[PDB]
Amino acid sequence: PNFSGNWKIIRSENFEELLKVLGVNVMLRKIAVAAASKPAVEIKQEGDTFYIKTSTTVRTTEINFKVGEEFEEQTVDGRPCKSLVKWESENKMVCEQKLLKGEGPKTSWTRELTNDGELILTMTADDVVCTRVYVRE
Ligand SMILES: CC1(C)CCC(C)(C)c2nc(C#Cc3ccc(C(=O)O)cc3)cnc21
Repeated sequence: PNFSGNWKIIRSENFEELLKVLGVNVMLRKIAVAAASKPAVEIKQEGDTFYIKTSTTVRTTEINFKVGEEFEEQTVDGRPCKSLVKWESENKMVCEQKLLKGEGPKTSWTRELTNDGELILTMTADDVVCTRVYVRE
């Protein structure tokens, strides 16, 4: 089961609502929402080892992880966090995050590969769930 590829977005819901729960300044939220409408997502997968680059004109993130092993990244609001990804099923990985400092809403994410050429990202903050769907470019 192979997440590798260059992905572009087709659907998004609750991205703005997610940033709102995390308390992102309303002006920065409006910029992020604009940027997030047109991302380029590059995934390189070798077994359980992943590289994910999410590029927009405003902000680019790169994460490196191995399913089952602790790593560090940022929350979607830009706060350093400790992360752990596990397989929920053959096609779906789930990630729990803990802030390195401070408190804030409980955040997590999932990535799922469908049988019809889609990649589904969810990102959660307390009980706001953002769902983003991508297809290969
Ligand atoms: C205004 C500024 C610089 C700073 C505030 C935050 C919220 C950190 C920010 N976030 C984004 C984004 C995004 C994004 C795109 C795509 C995806 C995806 O996975 O498709 C996720 C997040 C942009 N700009 C900002």
